[PDB]
Amino acid sequence: FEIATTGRPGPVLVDLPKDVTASILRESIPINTTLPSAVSEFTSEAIKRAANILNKAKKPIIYAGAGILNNEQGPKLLKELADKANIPVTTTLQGLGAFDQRDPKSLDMLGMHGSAAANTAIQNADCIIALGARFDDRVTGNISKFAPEAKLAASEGRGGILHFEISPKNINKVVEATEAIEGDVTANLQSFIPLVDSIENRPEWFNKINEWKKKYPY
Amino acid sequence: KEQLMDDSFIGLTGGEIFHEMMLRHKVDTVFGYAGGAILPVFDAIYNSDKFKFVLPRHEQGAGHMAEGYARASGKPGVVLVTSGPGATNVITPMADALMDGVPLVVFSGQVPTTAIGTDAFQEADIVGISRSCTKWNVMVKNVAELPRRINEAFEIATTGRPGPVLVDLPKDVTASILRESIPINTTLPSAVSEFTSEAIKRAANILNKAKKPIIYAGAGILNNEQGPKLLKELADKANIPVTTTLQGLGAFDQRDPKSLDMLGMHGSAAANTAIQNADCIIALGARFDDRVTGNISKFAPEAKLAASEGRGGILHFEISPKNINKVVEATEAIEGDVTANLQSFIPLVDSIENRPEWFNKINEWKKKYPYSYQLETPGSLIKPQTLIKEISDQAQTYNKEVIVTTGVGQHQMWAAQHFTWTQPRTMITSGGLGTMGYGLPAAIGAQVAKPDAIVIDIDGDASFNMTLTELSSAVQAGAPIKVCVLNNEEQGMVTQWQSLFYEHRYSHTHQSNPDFMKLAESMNVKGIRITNQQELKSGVKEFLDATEPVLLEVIVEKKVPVLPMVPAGKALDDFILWDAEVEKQQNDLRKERTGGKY
Amino acid sequence: KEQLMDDSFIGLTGGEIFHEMMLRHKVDTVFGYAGGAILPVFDAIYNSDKFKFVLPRHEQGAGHMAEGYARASGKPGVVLVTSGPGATNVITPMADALMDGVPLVVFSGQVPTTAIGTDAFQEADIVGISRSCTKWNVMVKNVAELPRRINEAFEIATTGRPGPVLVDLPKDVTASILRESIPINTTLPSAVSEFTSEAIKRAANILNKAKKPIIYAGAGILNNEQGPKLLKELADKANIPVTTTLQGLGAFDQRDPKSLDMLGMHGSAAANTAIQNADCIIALGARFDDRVTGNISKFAPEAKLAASEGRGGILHFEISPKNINKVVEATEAIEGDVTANLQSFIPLVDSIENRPEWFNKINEWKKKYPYSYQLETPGSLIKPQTLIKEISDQAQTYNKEVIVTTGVGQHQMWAAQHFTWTQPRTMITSGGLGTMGYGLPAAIGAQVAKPDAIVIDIDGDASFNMTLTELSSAVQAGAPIKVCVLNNEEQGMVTQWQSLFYEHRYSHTHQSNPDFMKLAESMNVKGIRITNQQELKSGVKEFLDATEPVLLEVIVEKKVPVLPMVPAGKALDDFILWDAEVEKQQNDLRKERTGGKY
Ligand SMILES: Cc1cc2nc3c(=O)[nH]c(=O)nc-3n(C[C@H](O)[C@H](O)[C@H](O)COP(=O)(O)OP(=O)(O)OC[C@H]3O[C@@H](n4cnc5c(N)ncnc54)[C@H](O)[C@@H]3O)c2cc1C
Ligand SMILES: Cc1cc2nc3c(=O)[nH]c(=O)nc-3n(C[C@H](O)[C@H](O)[C@H](O)COP(=O)(O)OP(=O)(O)OC[C@H]3O[C@@H](n4cnc5c(N)ncnc54)[C@H](O)[C@@H]3O)c2cc1C
Ligand SMILES: Cc1cc2nc3c(=O)[nH]c(=O)nc-3n(C[C@H](O)[C@H](O)[C@H](O)COP(=O)(O)OP(=O)(O)OC[C@H]3O[C@@H](n4cnc5c(N)ncnc54)[C@H](O)[C@@H]3O)c2cc1C
Ligand SMILES: Cc1ncc(Cn2c(C)c(CCOP(=O)(O)OP(=O)(O)O)sc2=O)c(N)n1
Ligand SMILES: Cc1ncc(Cn2c(C)c(CCOP(=O)(O)OP(=O)(O)O)sc2=O)c(N)n1
Ligand SMILES: COC(=O)c1ccccc1S(=O)(=O)NC(=O)Nc1nc(C)cc(C)n1
Ligand SMILES: COC(=O)c1ccccc1S(=O)(=O)NC(=O)Nc1nc(C)cc(C)n1
Ligand SMILES: [K+]
Ligand SMILES: [K+]
Ligand SMILES: [Mg+2]
Ligand SMILES: [Mg+2]
Repeated sequence: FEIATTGRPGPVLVDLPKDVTASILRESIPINTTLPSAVSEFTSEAIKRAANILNKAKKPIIYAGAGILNNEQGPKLLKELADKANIPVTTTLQGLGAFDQRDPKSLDMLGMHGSAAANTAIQNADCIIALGARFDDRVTGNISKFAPEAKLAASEGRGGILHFEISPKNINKVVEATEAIEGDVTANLQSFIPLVDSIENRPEWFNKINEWKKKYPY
Repeated sequence: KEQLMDDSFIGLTGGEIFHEMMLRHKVDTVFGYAGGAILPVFDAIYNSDKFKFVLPRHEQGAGHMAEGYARASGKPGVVLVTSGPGATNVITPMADALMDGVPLVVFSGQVPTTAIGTDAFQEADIVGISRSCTKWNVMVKNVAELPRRINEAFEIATTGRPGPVLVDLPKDVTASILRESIPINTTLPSAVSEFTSEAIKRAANILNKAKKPIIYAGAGILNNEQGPKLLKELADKANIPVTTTLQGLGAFDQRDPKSLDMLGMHGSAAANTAIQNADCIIALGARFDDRVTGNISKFAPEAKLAASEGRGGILHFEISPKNINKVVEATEAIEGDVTANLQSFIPLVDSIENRPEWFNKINEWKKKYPYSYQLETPGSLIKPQTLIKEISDQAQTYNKEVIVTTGVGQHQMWAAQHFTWTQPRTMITSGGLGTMGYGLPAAIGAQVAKPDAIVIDIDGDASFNMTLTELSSAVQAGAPIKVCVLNNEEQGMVTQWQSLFYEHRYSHTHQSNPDFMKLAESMNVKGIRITNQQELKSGVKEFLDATEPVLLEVIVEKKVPVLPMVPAGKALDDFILWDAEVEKQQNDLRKERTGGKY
Repeated sequence: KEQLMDDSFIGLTGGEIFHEMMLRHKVDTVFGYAGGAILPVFDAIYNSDKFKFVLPRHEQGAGHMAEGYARASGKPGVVLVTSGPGATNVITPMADALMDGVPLVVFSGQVPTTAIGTDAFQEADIVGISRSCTKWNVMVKNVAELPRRINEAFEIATTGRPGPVLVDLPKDVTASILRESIPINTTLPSAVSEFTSEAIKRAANILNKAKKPIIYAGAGILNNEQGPKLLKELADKANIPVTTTLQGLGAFDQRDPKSLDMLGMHGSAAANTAIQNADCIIALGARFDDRVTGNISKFAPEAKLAASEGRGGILHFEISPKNINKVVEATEAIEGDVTANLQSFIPLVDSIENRPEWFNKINEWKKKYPYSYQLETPGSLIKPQTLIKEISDQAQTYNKEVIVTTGVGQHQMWAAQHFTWTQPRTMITSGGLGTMGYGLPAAIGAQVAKPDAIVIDIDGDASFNMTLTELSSAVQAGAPIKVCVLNNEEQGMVTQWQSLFYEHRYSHTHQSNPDFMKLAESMNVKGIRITNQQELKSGVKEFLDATEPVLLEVIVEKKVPVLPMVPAGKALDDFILWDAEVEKQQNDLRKERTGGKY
């Protein structure tokens, strides 16, 4: 139960021999086995650096996935970040419902069969905030051609990819993260958001986004 | 909740937690070798006065030392090595320990978790590689679970059939500091079933019918201090002859009239004859290895007949279910620790005063089947059999325990045959895997375990060559081991098979030897060389009288077969025996075929 | 049908078929050690005049010898060992060969098929154990498929990225006789894609835009005879500076003005600076190992910027898809043999006469970043850096090829730094796994491959201790290797890290050494000891002038760090440089902390 529900959740199997389940316990066992069950300095610095990067961004976008759903406060904090820094939000297939699609900031689903508005936005963003999503090949398109503007921004020290991910295996697996924030995305968002500058308007960026949404309906 | 959680380790590094857990597991000796990945652990144990650290020259040395330590002491042997080549170098000792049931706990450094799976610097997939030669292994993924994994390692290594385990320690884990409380049960080290009780009663009834019983005792009886005592009690009560495996040597006092000595391929023909004719075989902590059974379909004909007629059979006292009914069908299987089960078994066994006919046969067999061989002749080299006898006789006269380790080959078999074995855990030899090079490091480990014992490594020249660098390790560790190299200038065991099966075609079985006396001198070890018969006695005395590490080289006769021998595919009582005339004819044939070269 | 089947092997044993297939694969050397399970093969190769057999003292020796042979010759190194411990003893060399891309074909004896899975005598699950450290392995299950498996082994070992393979040979298979015809294709050994062609054209266009190109060349360029030639042709045509990995040393003539020497953790600060500032990186047969890249996220900032701006980036010529985009994203990946692809690449590359600004910077960097160190002072010990220079200078004056092998540690890095590398396959060192003990057996293997070469093993004292028994093997094989032991009486590389990161707490990093001169004498090897500055020149000359196996011991300064150094986690251009005053302060601090002990 512990392994199944911690880190990235997943399946576990327990094999039960018939003679074991039929047998009777004849001895005492450690009482800790009869019962079910701070942020690192390194991650804290990563978060501060990530905040500074976002505070420079002129064309940010949130790329949110299933990971944000693994905490009850997930969607709430996603919305709080998007509202505070004025950021458009796109989600994966598995992230659908994490963000209210009736919100003007919603770019709908991205990917192979996602909105062309969302796909255009992520290809032109200078800062990508990846929240509990693993850059699957249904989402990225041609990997070498993925997120050109964010990669340029990273190289020029004015943006890049900020990856909030709980599983080390999925950090820098597909694309290089400019800053990797390891751990539960929701918990790390609580530390992240107060370091993020509040922003009232992004006239040019949201002008483009509204234009794209207009020309790319389903 | 506060009662069940422990915060006493908070603030410590993984390395420091390792150190503390060694203490709690009563580890008094660690064998190891440093390296980059394991540095946080080595920093933690820096100048520790809580255990002795033993440094080899090679990690294989550390492994075999820890094995020797484990078998001499009955404690787990602890190994501490670095990542990559440090870890892969312990693979042979791990496989060795698995085959011989040796409790080995190997701690291997590993590259940081962030670098695993990238083909990193000095990264080996040691968990993958060591999977087939460990009871269990694991990679610690965070410092909070490190005490638990250490507990599990020691528990698994020392319970059931003892064996090796490996714990992989990522550098960033051992360097990291515990910031959270952990379950207090993880900070601390650690009735007979109705079914087994009935098996024991049935087994007793079977033995009480037997007219020709025999005890077949192995290494398992040595895994309890009362083992040999209860073995003797059973043998005395029911009046039963006792034979042992190579690994069981010392479990039974061979000076006892009931002793049938060692059985098997190179065991006593008396023992082999007895087991083939017994109507009840009591297997005590032995696994019916193929060196022991001979042709399996032809093994124990009388016991199988007795079983079918409900008047005997095979009674197998075995702790590991995997080895029950693996090779031969047990008439009754008694699962669990053999010593504990013997306590329940013996009071159900009828006391017996005499077995006139059975022991008449056994005494006749012992009389006609001694370990005969061709004695020295005027001008001849020392016979290796005679050398072993000399060492055995002289060693017994000291008021100290005598522990023997060996290499692998003819010298090993001759050591088994011609020593008189009387005490438990005094034969420390590689039997299952049969690793050449085992002798010297095992001796060092045994000597560290038993500082007051005389420790003798009966070694072959080829075997000794494999790991001779560890001589410097003995000196640095202050272990006054006694190495005797039987120098026949050949890989004798292989040449024996080449003589017998390949018409004296000795294919690459003669390695060149260094000057062993100059070698010993270079290693700061005392050197003794015995070259002729007239130096044997005084040379061996100087060897045993030495109070420092000492290397004895003895020039012995070449191309001499180990006999008796049960060739592969033959029944256990279908043996080759020593014959003076046959040996001479063999010498002539070998001389002609090799043009006088051998 | 008769045309497609072959009956010419009918009547032969598996062993004899093995012998024939070695011939057909042009095997001229086998490294191995006998044992029970592999006897049918050894009987078959008995007194063969078709190849040279080399007998070590330990199977690890055989493995590392075969590696040294393979890297000197460009042929696969063939190993022949027995079951159990014979096979498990080759695990470290196999893992070593995998990490360094060495074509190793290991043949291991195995217990009869009838005994497999019974925990038989000397049975190891070597197929299971060696799975993670071989490209491929297999157990031959009948003699009819033996030629096929041998073909597959050699093919897999030598194609793609070269690496080790293991073939398990059950005793009853090799002893059995082929009674049936087999497909004649199994009795015999063995265009660029549209996609790659376009990649090459795109890569050429990218390079033709570059203002600050650099070539990053590795071991892959050595796997084709024309490799170094085409590397030079590219560098000359487009006027490009060249840096190499440790394993690429010798691929480019370091006397060339375009040479930036070695890059990486202990590479030239000039090379490290250049790659961090280059706008186009041409990776030729190199895998971006973590010893080379430094902090990966901070690696090659200018090339990544150039890529994003469409005016440069990383051009990766790599044969193994697994190593493409594994560590860093390639701007263009050119899959296949680098040498073959260079033939298509170069004619598309614009010829360039001058790069004034770029080469001005490079010359400035080379000037300010030599391999500086603290020179000898009156009465001081010989500096290890000076020793390497002396050997390099004197060795170059003979009219023979000079091949260098090393152990692992500081001596290895100093060898890399201070030799002048000019010829392909002259640096034979354990880089990926980093196996101590590699130096001596590798030298023997290289010497057998190249009988007319001067072969020098630059070894550490701790490393040499691991496998020093193989000195007798060199003598028996008639291999006049030259071993130089840099005796600093310490595990120097580890003490460097303990000095730097663990406040001079030297935890078990000082093994006791034997008397190396008496050792050499015991091994029937010439011995030379250099103890002071005044003996350096004449001692090294005697060392190189020797026409027999020779061991040179040199007493060198202790507690001297290898510099430059890029510490773990730091950017490649964030280096520690040698400074005379800092070294003195370090000496004072070390002296105080250790109470004058070190
Ligand atoms: C026919 C078809 C077409 C498809 N096309 C598309 C498409 O066009 N667009 C699209 O989006 N998908 C598409 N997919 C689905 C796609 O294959 C993936 O399943 C999906 O994109 C994955 O979304 P995800 O990364 O959000 O969820 P996941 O695959 O579950 O990844 C979640 C990531 O967040 C991490 N994480 C989990 N919990 C936490 C936590 N508490 N804190 C931090 N991190 C955490 C996980 O480790 C993981 O790395 C398609 C599927 C099919 C069958
Ligand atoms: C060249 C050579 C020749 C050899 N020839 C011979 C020979 O002629 N004769 C010979 O005897 N050996 C010979 N061997 C050794 C042989 O291969 C085996 O190693 C040996 O026979 C095994 O003895 P064993 O069964 O007593 O010990 P093990 O192999 O350790 O088996 C012990 C058994 O007892 C069980 N056990 C362990 N602990 C307990 C416990 N507490 N309670 C109950 N059961 C327990 C174990 O699970 C195991 O099943 C030779 C070896 C070599 C290298
Ligand atoms: C103590 C120590 C310190 C070290 N520090 C350094 C250092 O400072 N600098 C340094 O360079 N090394 C250092 N190393 C060595 C380092 O760990 C690696 O072994 C080395 O850098 C690898 O070099 P390589 O990539 O050229 O060779 P390899 O590891 O063999 O990689 C060769 C690459 O080329 C590919 N390839 C092979 N054949 C072909 C072909 N025909 N065509 C195309 N591609 C091919 C291979 O698939 C592989 O991807 C150190 C080692 C030790 C023990
Ligand atoms: C590491 C290893 N390699 C090979 C073998 C096979 N082998 C070999 C080569 C033996 C010959 C032993 O030679 P020795 O000199 O050490 O002893 P004897 O001459 O007394 O037989 S015994 C034996 O089983 C082995 N057991 N272990
Ligand atoms: C078999 C093995 N064990 C441990 C290590 C770890 N290790 C150790 C213990 C080194 C010290 C080398 O000592 P040396 O005397 O051979 O060379 P230097 O003193 O010149 O460094 S270097 C190194 O990487 C290793 N590389 N290989
Ligand atoms: C063992 O390597 C790794 O574990 C390792 C492997 C890959 C990445 C990072 C590391 S590390 O940074 O965590 N440790 C070292 O690099 N140790 C080390 N390296 C050298 C060259 C010499 C010595 C004494 N130690
Ligand atoms: C290696 O063992 C097996 O392969 C082996 C293993 C299990 C069963 C049968 C065999 S075997 O019959 O086919 N070969 C041998 O028994 N060889 C052998 N044994 C000794 C004791 C000494 C020497 C030199 N060779
Ligand atoms: K005896
Ligand atoms: K150089
Ligand atoms: Mg011998
Ligand atoms: Mg040294």
